[PDB]
Amino acid sequence: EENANKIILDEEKAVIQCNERYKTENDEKGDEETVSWCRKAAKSGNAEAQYLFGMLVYDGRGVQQDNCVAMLWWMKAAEQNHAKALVMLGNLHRKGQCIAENYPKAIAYWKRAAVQNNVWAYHNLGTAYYDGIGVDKNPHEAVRWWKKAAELGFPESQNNLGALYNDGNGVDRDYQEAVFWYRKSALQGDELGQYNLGVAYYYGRGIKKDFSEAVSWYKKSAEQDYAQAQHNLGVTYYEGEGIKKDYAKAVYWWKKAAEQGIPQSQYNLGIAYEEGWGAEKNPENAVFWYRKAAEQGHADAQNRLGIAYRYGTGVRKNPALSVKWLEKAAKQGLARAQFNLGKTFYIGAGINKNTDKAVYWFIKAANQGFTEAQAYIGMIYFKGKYVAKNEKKGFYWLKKAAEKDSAKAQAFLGALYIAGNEVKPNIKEGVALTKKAALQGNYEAQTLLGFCYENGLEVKKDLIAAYALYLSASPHFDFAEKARLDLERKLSEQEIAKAISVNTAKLFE
Amino acid sequence: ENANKIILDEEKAVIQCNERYKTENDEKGDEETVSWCRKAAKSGNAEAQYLFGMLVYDGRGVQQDNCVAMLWWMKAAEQNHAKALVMLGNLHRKGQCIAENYPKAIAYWKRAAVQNNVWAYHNLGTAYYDGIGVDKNPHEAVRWWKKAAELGFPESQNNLGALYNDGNGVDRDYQEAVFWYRKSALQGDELGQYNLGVAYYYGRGIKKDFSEAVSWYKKSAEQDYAQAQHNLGVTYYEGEGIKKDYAKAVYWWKKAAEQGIPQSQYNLGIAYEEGWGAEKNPENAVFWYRKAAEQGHADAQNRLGIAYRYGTGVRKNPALSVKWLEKAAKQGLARAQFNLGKTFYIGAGINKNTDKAVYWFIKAANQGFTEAQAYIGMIYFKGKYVAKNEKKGFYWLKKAAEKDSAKAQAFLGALYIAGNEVKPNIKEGVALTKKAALQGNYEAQTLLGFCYENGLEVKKDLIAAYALYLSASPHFDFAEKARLDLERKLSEQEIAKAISVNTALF
Repeated sequence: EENANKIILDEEKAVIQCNERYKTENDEKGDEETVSWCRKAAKSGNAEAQYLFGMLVYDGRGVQQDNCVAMLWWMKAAEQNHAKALVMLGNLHRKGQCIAENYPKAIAYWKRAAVQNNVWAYHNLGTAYYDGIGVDKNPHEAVRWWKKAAELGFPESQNNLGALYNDGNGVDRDYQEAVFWYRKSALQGDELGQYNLGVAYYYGRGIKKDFSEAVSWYKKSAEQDYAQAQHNLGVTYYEGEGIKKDYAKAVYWWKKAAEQGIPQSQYNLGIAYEEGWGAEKNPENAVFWYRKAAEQGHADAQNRLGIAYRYGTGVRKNPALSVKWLEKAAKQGLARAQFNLGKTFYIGAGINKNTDKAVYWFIKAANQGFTEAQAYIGMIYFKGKYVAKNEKKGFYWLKKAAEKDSAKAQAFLGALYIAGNEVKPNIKEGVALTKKAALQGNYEAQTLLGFCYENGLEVKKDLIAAYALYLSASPHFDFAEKARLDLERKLSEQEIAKAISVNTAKLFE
Repeated sequence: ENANKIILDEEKAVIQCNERYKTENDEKGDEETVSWCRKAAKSGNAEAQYLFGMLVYDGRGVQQDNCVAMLWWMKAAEQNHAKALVMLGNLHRKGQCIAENYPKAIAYWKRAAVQNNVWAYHNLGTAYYDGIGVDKNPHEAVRWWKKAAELGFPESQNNLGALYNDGNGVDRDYQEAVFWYRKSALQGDELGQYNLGVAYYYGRGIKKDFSEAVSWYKKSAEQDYAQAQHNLGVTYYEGEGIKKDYAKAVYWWKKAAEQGIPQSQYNLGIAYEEGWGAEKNPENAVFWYRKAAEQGHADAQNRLGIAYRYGTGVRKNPALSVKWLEKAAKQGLARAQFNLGKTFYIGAGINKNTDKAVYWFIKAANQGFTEAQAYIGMIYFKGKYVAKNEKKGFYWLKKAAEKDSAKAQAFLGALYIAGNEVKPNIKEGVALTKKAALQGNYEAQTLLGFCYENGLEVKKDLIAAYALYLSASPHFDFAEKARLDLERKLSEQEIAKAISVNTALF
């Protein structure tokens, strides 16, 4: 109190203690002593200790949290031109803490710290000019400030420059400039810089495409628990891009990415369960992750969830919920959901049949090139029952679907060519289309091919081959069963014995 | 064999073909007209060869065939039949029977033009205006179209009228347009009757006269011309040249909307929403709004955007609201630029975007939209989302108040009364506070009540403080707490006296 050297020793001691105890990963008991020493050192006038003691009070570390007490000591340090304290005052005005919200004063504090070459001041001013925070938005001015912090190595400013030159939202897109700053961020261990550098290698933006290098940076970022890097690393394993294909490592990383809420990771993880790719087959686990992604707007997940309600796989069968999820994806423009919703209305299973909505959605999906939608809309146009009859449009869509090996379109085009009734006879191409559809398991085509062998249509008449084909399709097509019983009346026991034992493989060649 | 029988058979066939061609018969008399015209065409009659060729071309009483028609038009053309030459030119122009051949088409029309045929004149005019077989030349098109117009051809009179009305290829001359359009309108042509009414409605090339405009609009609309149906509806809607009749306006706008006139569809939608000329129907208004919006109508796009914001006539959807408001803001509609700016500024349903909000406010304010001038003035003054500029902020805040904006007057008066962020000017501030309080602004009525409760500038009338806070209590939370606080210190006599005083305290 009165001894001058005692005063010198006490304050110099409190400053040494505050700086040393602040750096320690301390417990709740050691944090109270840290506050005790920094209080004495802040009271003595040491600017750095006033900044540290204000930080403790702001974070509630070892002392009751108080935004206004923190501002008091940051003000005393700022009065000594403490650069970090000045940044902290700007944040309080920017966030409206203790004092009222005041963006112009936040900018003024940050600019005062920028005179001292503080990288937080540089960064926050770059953010302010990019988002229009108390200043007119000027992305080029944002780059000026962000470059100042980036050249001093601040990774957050480097990632902002990398993203800006990557999107082109404010300045011209420059992939190579983006790679420059993203690499500098990655070389310092920043997960967001490492992820974006891997994206650069993966797509070849600003650098030569290299999957092996993308895996290298994806993995360093994924091991820091960055969700989007865990997803892309899972994709490189699934596709075998830059690394050996490993469905288990894909599911390993998709699980961590799905847990953090990445919708594509959840959808991919659901496929892994439904199919058994990299995980044990499980319908409930698949629907669990499909729902997680469908609730975020993932169209493919909404469609898979809508199908799971249609047949009750992994969940209770619910035609009402199936239409709700199929429609959300169909309205998003997913062609395969537009077809499934159209087929649901066209068949009328679990809900009322509605051919107007069926034709409406079949046309939407056919126009996007969905093969099975083109087969349905081709026969609707050709029949002309629920729509005006149009043979040109019918054959247009039927041939387009048959071009992509549509088993349904092939079987019907073959039936038309073989009958030669509603169209000109084209038996040779008709039997060929019939054989192609029969190989894909279509038993209507098998019955039609058996009809050709029974009556010598293009093929040489062979009742043995006809019975064998009718027998194969008998459990699935009612005409095949009736045609098999009729042939059984006309064939001898020896012929029945050969026909039953016939391998029908040669009949489809 | 018999010479007198041959002459009498030819003359009877010629007479029959001419008389049976004028008559509009059915399938019974049609297949009998071709029999008499074939007999007269086989005899060598040039006119009957042309008529029989037309019968085969149209397929009236015989099988339709382009080549058989050309056949008899050639026999007629060898006799220099005018119309038959025009028909031979059209076949080569269109590529019927023979291959497409623009030069031969021009050559046939020019041969028919030598004999002063209006169709040859008109088609040669169209040929020079479209560049069909000849180099494009509007002046040469006017030459041919005039020759057919001097002979009374309506379609040539309309083309000249439209050219001189639009100044496309010649100097725009509204008088010259009216000159040709009148010749067309007097013959009963629906297009000439419409444009003559347009001239009377706007005073272009003729003295403005709404009663004549209605007269010609009605004659063109009765022939189902869609654009005349719209303008005739406007005259009924505005009472210009005829007694105002909203129901008669909606009547013609329905016919014009079904034909696809965007403005008719828009006006019809307003009728269904507001109830002028029809019973109110919210869903039917949105139907016609969308119909006009799809065709690029700016006001319809803005109307459909507002309807999508508040769900008025359709399911509420902020995403689609931003789409339709944006398409109208792109077209420079100042009202939609403000609505899109306010949508981005509030962030209700979509993401708040102050950058786009400021961008559209500046754009709408430069067109004189006072509401946008008020929003941008408070933005340049607050200095939160832009750099603070009080000089620019007061420039827009005054213009809004100088044109009676309740938004600006309530805030600009709040600054003058407080005297905190600006020098105290409370005398003029109370005057601005009264004006905005007149127009339902519960905020200005609240700040004016603040001057009465605390005795700020105005004579301290605490009873009037309850009367001003009363109207705003169920609407503004502060005025509700301001009317609740004054209620704790007022007696029942002063409560009953305050809830009845005429606030128009202004």
